[PDB]
Amino acid sequence: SRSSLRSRWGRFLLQRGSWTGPRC
Repeated sequence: SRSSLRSRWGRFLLQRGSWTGPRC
C-alpha cells in the first residue's frame, strides 16, 4: 500500500513532536 507518503507523517512527526533533542 501507499504507506510511504500518507504514513510518512506518522513516524516523521515523532521526530518533531516526540524528539525534542538539543536543537532549535
